[PDB]
Amino acid sequence: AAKDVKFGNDARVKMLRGVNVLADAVKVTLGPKGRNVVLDKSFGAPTITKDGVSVAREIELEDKFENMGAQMVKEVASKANDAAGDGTTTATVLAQAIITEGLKAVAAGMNPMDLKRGIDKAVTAAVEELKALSVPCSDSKAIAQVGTISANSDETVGKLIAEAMDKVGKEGVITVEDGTGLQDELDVVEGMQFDRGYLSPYFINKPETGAVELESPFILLADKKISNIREMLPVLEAVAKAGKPLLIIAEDVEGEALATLVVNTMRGIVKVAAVKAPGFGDRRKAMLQDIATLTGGTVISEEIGMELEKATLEDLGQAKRVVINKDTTTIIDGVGEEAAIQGRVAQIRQQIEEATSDYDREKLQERVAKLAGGVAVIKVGAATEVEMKEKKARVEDALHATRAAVEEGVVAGGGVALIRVASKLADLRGQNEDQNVGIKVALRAMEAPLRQIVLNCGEEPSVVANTVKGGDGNYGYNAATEEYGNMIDMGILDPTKVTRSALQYAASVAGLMITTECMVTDLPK
Amino acid sequence: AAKDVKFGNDARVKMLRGVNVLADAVKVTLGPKGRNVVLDKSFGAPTITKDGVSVAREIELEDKFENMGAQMVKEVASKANDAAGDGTTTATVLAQAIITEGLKAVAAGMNPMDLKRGIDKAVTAAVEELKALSVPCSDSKAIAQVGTISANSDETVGKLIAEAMDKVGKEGVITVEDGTGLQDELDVVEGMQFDRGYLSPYFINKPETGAVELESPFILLADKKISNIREMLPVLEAVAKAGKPLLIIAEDVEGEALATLVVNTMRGIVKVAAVKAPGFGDRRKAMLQDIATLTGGTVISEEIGMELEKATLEDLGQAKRVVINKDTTTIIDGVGEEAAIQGRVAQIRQQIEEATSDYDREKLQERVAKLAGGVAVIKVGAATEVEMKEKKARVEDALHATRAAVEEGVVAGGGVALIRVASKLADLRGQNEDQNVGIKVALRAMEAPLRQIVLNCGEEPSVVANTVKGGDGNYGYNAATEEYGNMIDMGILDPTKVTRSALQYAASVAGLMITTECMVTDLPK
Amino acid sequence: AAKDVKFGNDARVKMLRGVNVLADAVKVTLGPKGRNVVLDKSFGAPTITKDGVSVAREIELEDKFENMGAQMVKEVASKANDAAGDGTTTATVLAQAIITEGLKAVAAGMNPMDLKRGIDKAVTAAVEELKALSVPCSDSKAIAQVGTISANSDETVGKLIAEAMDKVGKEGVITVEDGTGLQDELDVVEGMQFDRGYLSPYFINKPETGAVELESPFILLADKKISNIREMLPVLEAVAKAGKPLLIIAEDVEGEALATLVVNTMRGIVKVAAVKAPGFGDRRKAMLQDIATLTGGTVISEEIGMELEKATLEDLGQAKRVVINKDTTTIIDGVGEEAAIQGRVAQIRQQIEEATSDYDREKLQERVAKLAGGVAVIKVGAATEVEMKEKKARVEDALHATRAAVEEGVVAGGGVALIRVASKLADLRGQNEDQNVGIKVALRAMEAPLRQIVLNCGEEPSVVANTVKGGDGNYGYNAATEEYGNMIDMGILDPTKVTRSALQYAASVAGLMITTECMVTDLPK
Repeated sequence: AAKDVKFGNDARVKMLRGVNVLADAVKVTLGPKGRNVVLDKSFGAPTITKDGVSVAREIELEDKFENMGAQMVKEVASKANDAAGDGTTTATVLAQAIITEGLKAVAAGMNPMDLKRGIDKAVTAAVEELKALSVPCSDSKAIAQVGTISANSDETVGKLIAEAMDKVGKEGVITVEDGTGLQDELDVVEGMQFDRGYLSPYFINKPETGAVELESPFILLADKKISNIREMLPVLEAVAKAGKPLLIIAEDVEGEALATLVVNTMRGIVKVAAVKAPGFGDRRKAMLQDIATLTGGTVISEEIGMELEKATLEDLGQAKRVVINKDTTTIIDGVGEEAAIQGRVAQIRQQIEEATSDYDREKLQERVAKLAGGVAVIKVGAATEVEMKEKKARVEDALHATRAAVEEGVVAGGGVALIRVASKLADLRGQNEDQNVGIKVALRAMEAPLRQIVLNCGEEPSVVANTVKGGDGNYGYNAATEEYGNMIDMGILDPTKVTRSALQYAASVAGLMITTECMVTDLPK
Repeated sequence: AAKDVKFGNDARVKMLRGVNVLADAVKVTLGPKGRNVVLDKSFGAPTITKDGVSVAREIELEDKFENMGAQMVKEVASKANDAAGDGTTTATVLAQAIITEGLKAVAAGMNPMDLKRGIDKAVTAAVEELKALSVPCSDSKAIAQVGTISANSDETVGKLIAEAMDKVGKEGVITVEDGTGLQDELDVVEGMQFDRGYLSPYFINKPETGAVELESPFILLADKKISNIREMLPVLEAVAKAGKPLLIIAEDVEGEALATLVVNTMRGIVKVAAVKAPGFGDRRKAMLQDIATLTGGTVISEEIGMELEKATLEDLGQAKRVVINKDTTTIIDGVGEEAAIQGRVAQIRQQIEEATSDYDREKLQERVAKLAGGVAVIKVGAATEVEMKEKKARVEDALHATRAAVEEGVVAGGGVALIRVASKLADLRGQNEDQNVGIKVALRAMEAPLRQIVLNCGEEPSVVANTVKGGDGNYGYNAATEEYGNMIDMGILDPTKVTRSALQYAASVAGLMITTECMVTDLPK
Repeated sequence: AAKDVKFGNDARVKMLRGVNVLADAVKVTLGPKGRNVVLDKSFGAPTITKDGVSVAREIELEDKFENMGAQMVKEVASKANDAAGDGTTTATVLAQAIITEGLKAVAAGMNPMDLKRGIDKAVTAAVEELKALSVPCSDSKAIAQVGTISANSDETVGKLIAEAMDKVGKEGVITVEDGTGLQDELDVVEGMQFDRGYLSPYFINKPETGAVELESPFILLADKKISNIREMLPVLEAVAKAGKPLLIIAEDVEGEALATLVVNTMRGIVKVAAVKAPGFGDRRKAMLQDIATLTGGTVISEEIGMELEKATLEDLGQAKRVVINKDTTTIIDGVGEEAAIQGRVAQIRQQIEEATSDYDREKLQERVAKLAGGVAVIKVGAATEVEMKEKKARVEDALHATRAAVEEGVVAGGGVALIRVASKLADLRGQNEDQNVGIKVALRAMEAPLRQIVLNCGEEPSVVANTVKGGDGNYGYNAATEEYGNMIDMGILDPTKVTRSALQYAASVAGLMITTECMVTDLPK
């Protein structure tokens, strides 16, 4: 259709206004004295939340240009939460800060490209300074402390996570499930996890987590692409009876076929969910088999001349529970016989011997680790269905936090790590004055989080920022107690990874917007 | 319906405004310091791109006359990218330049026809001057260098392309595919390629490339036109089962029949794609047979009295992969027996002997070259599905660039070749003063690309243009390093063919618009 | 009345717009390729002029805030012309440049006060650099060259001015008058000149020069302030008859009395003009007497008990011609007896002996220099009343130019001195970044004059500016011949004083505007 095209300054102010609505809406929730945001609902009572992510999801503006602005930072900011399980709100306020000043410099006639180079240079320096400030979290004692802090001071959760990582390693698969009732349970079972999300939402039956959860599902492994859903009918009908959900793991499930699955499972007849097979090329055919052996299923490939129409329930794999993400699938408690699974592991370990390469070797180790490592299952305690669901949430979060802390350590939270890191780059310079401004723009932005946190407390940002900068190390401002001291000792910290991702992702979208000269959108007509 | 008819000056200003929106939106991306353009989407997050072609595709104006202006240059500009795999954006800014000044001359009362003659004379002169400036790219050493520069300094790609051309000649068929995983692979298989694109989009299952890609497809060769899709049913049902895609190569597939194919393959039942048989007349019946032998299929012609209803899967040809373009079809790895294929080649080679003509001789050689030459298949390396897809893209582009460089050489990029070439035509004259103005209009326009590139860098076009014109040879301005020197040595160049096509195509649509006196479009009602 | 009060940014944009109308209207006349500006008249034919000063005088804007903007630079810019007889237009374009960028920096959030300090620092540096660049003009050979260049290459004028300065010194009083017909005449007569302008316009009878010119006037010297014009009547009636103009030199002439004088001389009855007595305190009573002796008049002071009512024509002084300026009064050819005048000089020279101070000594020398020095009278040649009036104008201008050149030398005109001077201050720095921006703002502005001159020629400013900056010394661009070379040798120069004043006055009003936060004006109601 006819488009409305905006340029330079007009385009920029629109974007600015868009992110201002987004950021302004979200940042009110930042910090321990964060405010409530009321999100309306089509039917029922409004939602009252302090969850910056929930607010961000609801933001859509009427002005198409302003909306594009909001949707852009809204998008990369979410990339942060995906990478470290936290930081979107931070990334959002950081973005507003860089963009606001960056755009001012542009309007003042400064070179957009040089401004961007400066911001980027400052960010790289800052990330290094961040690694230096970072404190390790390698032993279970630390792992537990961090988990406890994440679970809102619940030593139980901290303990659980530490025990779980002790069982499968701090890089091992760990899942959480509702408990059988009062008292937690930690079990390691035959399972696996690969990087492939649902082939479309709709399959999502747990919107709170935006996840697909199947119970006692069959598993169809097909080494091919599915176009004509007719091929499936005979098998789907079989799965229809037996009343069990079905997970389709194919090379791919195309539009129409996928549409059929969504519609039909949505009508109660047959519950299905599909995801692409892990990896590509040859390591794909191999992994598809691993899952088969792990779940006791039979891979159905055209090469050998097998057909889907002739596939029976006996060809299907099986597991007690599968969980599908926006980009992850995890199979829990596969039926596969330990004899076959363990034997399969043996075959792969010889491959590693006969391995005439390091790459081919690393890939084989990855597979055994999956097949042999299993899956740690944390079953959250209870005493009333409500508390049980609430604790399960804290555990899930504490888990993501701990996982990140184990990868890159921790740093002073409350936004002081960022302001501390910037205070050290006071002499960072670029190749020209525009680049210098860019650097100052970024460093100045790194104070946004703290300042916002302080503003929410009803205090004076300039003063607290001034004082935190005055000290060094992990000396900061505890927004909760409204007292200064060592942020780590006071137990106020963020995984170095979350702060890093928030900053890099913010700096990314900000740099893109600052170097945008034209916007195209449909005419409001 | 009732039309709105505009004339002379009114019609012209409308067109000018239309191309100004187009060009202005697209040219911001030009050069190494090109800016981002944000393209909105109906669902999801906006697209942020620096790809002039992507932006152009989205441009459609509300004012019908202004829109016709945009669609016109938008159309011939794309012809450039088709001819040399690059240059649309350049063509677009060149068109804005010629049109803007050309229209000024017209409003000043100058003769449109003489202005056009002058522009054309200047362009012809410029293209010759361009050939002179051109440096050859005939040996694999050069082929590799160019490919490397196109792949963004990836010697790997350069090497691959050079090896591929060494295998099938620099005028041979070369295709790229996803690899089996880490490490590239170059294979020559039985294949062929003819000049016939898809019989309609929709078949397109790879919009990124606007191509049709079928895997392990059957191939129906029918020496006739298909009207009643009923004739097909028996065969389509057969292809329906077996679950394999089908490529229809007929004399033509008419409206309704074609419609049916699109609808049904879009519903998952049977994947089809059709294209016209190569060539016309008698050399058509021959080529249709070559494909048959190459793919082990049987041509179905009415002449011999064969019927489509009685055609079985066994009559169908077969290949591992076929790729259809906007105007090209390439068959990869045909099943045809080497005994039959090679024997077929023998028959055609005797034809060349018994050839009582040069034309008839050239046509026969073309056929054997296709049948005997095969197809070089480059399988892009890997290590993660993402990097693999990204490298595959660079290879595909590098390939188009190298192919063009092999045909006509290279010249100083960054827009300096054009400005250099124009600096030499300072004395070019026409038959009258109007024609002289036309010549100056074109020469002046040839500076648009460089000037724009410089403007995007935040520098002064007048000065850089002035300096580049002051020197000679391939002395220019490296927009990346923002330093002067030899453009070729600094490795900043464009295939002479891309610069030539960009200019000729721009000059074409510009000449047409300058000589337009009336515009007709539907009433906005 | 009720006021309309504007603040910060709103106030600033208004001012900017106001000076933009002013500067934009005036700068089109700058340089040898200056354009014409058409100024309308209430009755008659429009005025077509290339005189930046004439255009400036006519500029008054409808929007009160925008108007205040224009009136401010319009005001200090004229101060330049007053100080060096030239430079208002330059000062105006310089002001637009500094203000435009200065305001941008402010909107970008930079400190107005620091920006102002930087501009000022750069200007001080630039004025010193200007003195260095300056070439002396001390001997009559130079004096003549400069005058010739100012008179538009008329060696005659140059010769005249040189002869005149040789007669009374280069710091002596020189006046120009219409000639007796063909062939110039240079004569030195008894006369004097002091720093006191007309007590109000209206007296002005030569608007072209904004001057008051009386022929064979009487001169009333009254050492008192005149309130009741009644005191005058007896004397005015006496001057009424005799039909001679009258110059009133009193301590002051108050409103009503002054009003009466304007009205009555405007009705044809008695021509009068009044100005304040020179100096103040005691040196005032002395100087008043000098004028008396020089003009053969009697000072009328109340101290001695004299009354104005009892003053007769015999008490009045007399001279052949007096010329009154906006702030200068010069008496030409006083009737005073040489015996009395020369004797008076003797008395003052003994004062210098008995002088017990350097100050008191300097003041006494000043007086004798006036009394003893006399006044050089240049009577412009002729051959037709028209040419005579036109030459008289060139002489008057050439005179002002030469006078200034004799005081501070000359520098490369065509705007190159300013751009040259700035090219040397590339490393000038302040105390903080804001101050540095200020310095760059000023240096950048110093290019405005040249750039504008080049733009009027239809050339590319960026290029010519780039080239002039590339060289050194007085190497510049001759806008007339449109060729580079030594500006002084090519005879294109400006008195160092004019360039200095233009820059300092521009920088002054610009600094004031940049540091303005509130504007108050009457409501348009």
